[PDB]
Amino acid sequence: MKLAPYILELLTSVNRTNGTADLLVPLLRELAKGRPVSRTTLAGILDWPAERVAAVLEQATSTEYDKDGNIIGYGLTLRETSYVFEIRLYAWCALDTLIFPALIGRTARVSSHCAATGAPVSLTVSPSEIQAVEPAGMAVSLVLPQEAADVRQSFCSHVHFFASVPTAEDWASKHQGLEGLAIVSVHEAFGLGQEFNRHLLQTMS
Repeated sequence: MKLAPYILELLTSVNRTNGTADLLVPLLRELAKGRPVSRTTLAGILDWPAERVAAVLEQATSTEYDKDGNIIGYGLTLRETSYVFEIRLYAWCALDTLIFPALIGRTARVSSHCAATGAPVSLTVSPSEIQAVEPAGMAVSLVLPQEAADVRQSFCSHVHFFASVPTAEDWASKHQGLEGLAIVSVHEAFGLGQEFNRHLLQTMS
């Protein structure tokens, strides 16, 4: 798997803080209800002390909070982005939309616009496959996650959908200052997501 460096670095962003992996799925599953999630609700769901819940979250600097300090964004978010994820929620980046359905056990209708051209793109993402990929040649950009950097800025903001591989490569050609920038087909990107989830689940206690 020549996408192994991306999977390794993705999992690295999770495995480091002892609890992050075990907090992730429960949090996504809640956020998927479409409402803000309090630290005490989360703590109850995880059967953790609040101090532990707060520790893990403190490491996740990109976490989005509402006016009451309820969590509203952690990969999956209630606040509008370029990546629509209907089960109408939003995701931080293209790869998120490919990974989450398996983790939350739902099929999502995903839509966005090509980063290079603005053209509409959509697909349906289930826990096991992607279907109704429009356009058929849809592509995704990847960068290598940068350890300890803000994940939303260093990774998510560079991980897009494109109308086609050639269109994405043209775009990539003008952005070579990004670390480990790579263009893959959306089907390749989904497979990377599957590898990520398969490992993530093993590391969950």
